[PDB]
Amino acid sequence: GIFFPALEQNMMGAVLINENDEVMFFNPAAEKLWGYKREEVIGNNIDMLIPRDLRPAHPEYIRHNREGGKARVEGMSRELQLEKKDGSKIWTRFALSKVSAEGKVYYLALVRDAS
Amino acid sequence: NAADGIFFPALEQNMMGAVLINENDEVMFFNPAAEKLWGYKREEVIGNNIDMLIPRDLRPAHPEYIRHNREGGKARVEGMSRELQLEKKDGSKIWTRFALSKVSAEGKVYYLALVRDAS
Ligand code: HEM
Ligand code: HEM
Repeated sequence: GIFFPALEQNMMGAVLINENDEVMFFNPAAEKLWGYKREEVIGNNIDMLIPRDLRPAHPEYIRHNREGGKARVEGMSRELQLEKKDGSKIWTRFALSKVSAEGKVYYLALVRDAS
Repeated sequence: NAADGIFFPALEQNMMGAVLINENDEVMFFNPAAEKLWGYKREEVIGNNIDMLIPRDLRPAHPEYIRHNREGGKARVEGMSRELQLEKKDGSKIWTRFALSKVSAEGKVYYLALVRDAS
């Protein structure tokens, strides 16, 4: 269809995760933001895409959002610091969305450069 | 068909509005997030031209913006992200944040504008 090509060729990065926080999607816009190729990210946990200073705390924020039930995600509204592979940091804007797909809970983070 | 997958429900249940148009400038997609931004139902937008979602003061210039990008090619390069004044159905105006993209599929050209509230 036109839905896979739309997110794949989106100017905004697109990081979909499944029920176990495993990255199932990582388009070329997200490859330039994070400095990771899609081969390095797919299958592994979300941990790598989270900054190292926020690594310990972030898994509890995802788990709490799943048990809540709420459709609309109110978190990650203002500018946040994305960390790349090489360690350098750029400012960004996340548009996080809960996605009821395949009888499970997902999360799509649409990211852009807000430098 | 597409609702059984993961990519349709990603854009359909996205917090950002999602307006897709095909090669003939006809809106083939209009999720519930875009229904609240524009004040239009999905039935009022699907099948109709793109100029209905453009503000009336920007209607003279917008058909020539789309036409130029189609003739350009440029080995494909999405476009841009900026803040644009959206005009609703009732006539009121809110400021937003578009994120226009260019998506080649089946040898045709489409455009997905991801919108959110910037007020
Ligand atoms: C640049 C990398 C990221 C950073 C720095 C980051 C940072 C944060 C922070 C600080 C919070 C807690 C604060 C708040 O409510 O805003 C949060 C919440 C959350 N994040 Fe992340 N995040 C990143 C990437 C992601 C990705 C890729 C996903 C999944 C696609 C994700 C999913 C979530 C979820 C589900 C919450 C819970 C929000 C809520 O309870 O409403 N994050 N993030
Ligand atoms: C709130 C309604 C909209 C407004 C006010 C608006 C405004 C504009 C403006 C001002 C430009 C010129 C580019 C610039 O000066 O930055 C433009 C270009 C363009 N617009 Fe719209 N737009 C709207 C909705 C849409 C939608 C929904 C689509 C299709 C999904 C679309 C497709 C395009 C395309 C393909 C271009 C050419 C980009 C370029 O090469 O400059 N517009 N629009």
